[PDB]
Amino acid sequence: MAATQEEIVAGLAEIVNEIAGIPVEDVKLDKSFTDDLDVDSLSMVEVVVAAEERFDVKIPDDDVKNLKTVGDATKYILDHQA
Repeated sequence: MAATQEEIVAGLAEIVNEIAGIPVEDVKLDKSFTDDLDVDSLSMVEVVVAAEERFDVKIPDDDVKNLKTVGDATKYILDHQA
């Protein structure tokens, strides 16, 4: 189902908090997954893929490691959302 930036960000934030610990309000399209989120390529792909499918979007598993920011993910999720 189609969710916009803040909607999907909330669901994304909630889930990255499971991986590392960026506050739900701190989750922005400007903070880097690898840097700010302090997440690992595997780590991000694990629970953040669990985050993609929960809104019903389609992105390749490994592709989450390609996005260096949480926001880069979101916009890609926002482009490829169903």
